[PDB]
Amino acid sequence: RLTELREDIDAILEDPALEGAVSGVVVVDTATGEELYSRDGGEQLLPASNMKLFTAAAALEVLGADHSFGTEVAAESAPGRRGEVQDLYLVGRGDPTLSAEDLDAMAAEVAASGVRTVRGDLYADDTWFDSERLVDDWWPEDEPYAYSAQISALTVAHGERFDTGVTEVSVTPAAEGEPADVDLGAAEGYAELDNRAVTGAAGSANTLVIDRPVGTNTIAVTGSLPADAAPVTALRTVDEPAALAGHLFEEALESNGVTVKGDVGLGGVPADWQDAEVLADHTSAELSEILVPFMKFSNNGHAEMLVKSIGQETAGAGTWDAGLVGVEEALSGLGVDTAGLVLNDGSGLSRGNLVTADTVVDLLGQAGSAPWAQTWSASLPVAGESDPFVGGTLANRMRGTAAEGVVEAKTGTMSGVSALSGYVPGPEGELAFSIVNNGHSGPAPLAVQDAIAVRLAEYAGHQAPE
Ligand SMILES: *[B-](O)(O)[C@@H](C)NS(C)(=O)=O
Ligand SMILES: [Mg+2]
Ligand SMILES: [Mg+2]
Repeated sequence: RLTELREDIDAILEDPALEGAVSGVVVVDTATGEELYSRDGGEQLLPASNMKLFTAAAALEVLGADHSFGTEVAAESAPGRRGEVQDLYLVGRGDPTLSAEDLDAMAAEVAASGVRTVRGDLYADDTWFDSERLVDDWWPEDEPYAYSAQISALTVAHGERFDTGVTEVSVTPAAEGEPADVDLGAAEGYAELDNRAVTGAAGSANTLVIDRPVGTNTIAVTGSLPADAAPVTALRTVDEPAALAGHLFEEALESNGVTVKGDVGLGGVPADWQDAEVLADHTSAELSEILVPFMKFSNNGHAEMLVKSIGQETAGAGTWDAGLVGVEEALSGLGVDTAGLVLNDGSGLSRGNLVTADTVVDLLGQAGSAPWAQTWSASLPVAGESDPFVGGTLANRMRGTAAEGVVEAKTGTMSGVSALSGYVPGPEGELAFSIVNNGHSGPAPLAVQDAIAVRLAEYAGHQAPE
């Protein structure tokens, strides 16, 4: 034993997929502190979504398991007799889990506090973070999509997954030759529609494109949708998230019995306002439980929002420059050697990132003994588990294997980058492992990742369900 593990993993790393790829592979037995397996442990590689490990362990350190985010709506005075306020300010403070149901409940409170007429304009105050929406090196072709959604203090989160800065577009088909019905979701009335899509014949080619062209707030829909096709739904981003949350809170007040007389725009509570009257407040879930949808489904928006939030705790600045340092700081303070690291964002979306595998293993050992260990461990995706909120990105992976409901790891994935790091808690020692793969030519070496992980599940003393 022990040497067998070497041959097994050595052989797994011979696949034709590893033509001209660099692969960092580090396995350590937490209990003994034994270096089970190490190959290119110090080599510097792009982590992709394994950067979320760092951002998450750091959000814990800096923000606390119990940290919650609050939204506030302000006017310059309380409503009196006539139930009239002037300008109304929707003031967000870094809430990643902010639904339209919450804006309703805040619009409910605005009415019940006595406002009936917002005589001035309704304003969106997301000044809590900087107005820098996208990291330096993200791609303009990524912009339209949930993972490249803009970063704001005031964002509307969709679904129970809390996908920020996006509206769900719906394209139901109609009759052959007729244009299809496009439904812009929450951003109805905020975003432009450029519907050029047509309903095609029955069982015909599906070539439907839902896009938002760069630097525009226009949802340009193209292509064709069959008459028989299952109605389509897809997440697209808006320009200026808070301006949408503005528009949506607009609708809420109109609904809750409040006439709004002026325009909706971006704006920060003016400095001349002395003693503001806060008409509605809200409170998110505690971070620890926000970690779940964030880590399970690999939420980018959450990652960056948390960073910039980290930049507010330590520096008073909703800024990447501010939070990234703070992140690096916390991990250092966690017992982590930051020699190998290079941080250009929270999510791992930036190609400006670098990690080594020894560094990830380093992180994992440290975080494991942290007073926040178990909610961190929990937030991580679990192998082969049908439940999305438990499976995460490992739901359809390693099913019916020694790694099923066992391996707690996190995945990292983008063009020519693939990664798996985490815990294999076995009877023969809680294993922590990292596998980082860069610059492969053909398919994703997900098979080589699972293979390693399943074998490690077996070494730990597990066996495949039958
Ligand atoms: B992560 O889940 O690898 C994330 C960065 N992936 S991506 C490229 O935004 O889809
Ligand atoms: Mg609307
Ligand atoms: Mg088992």
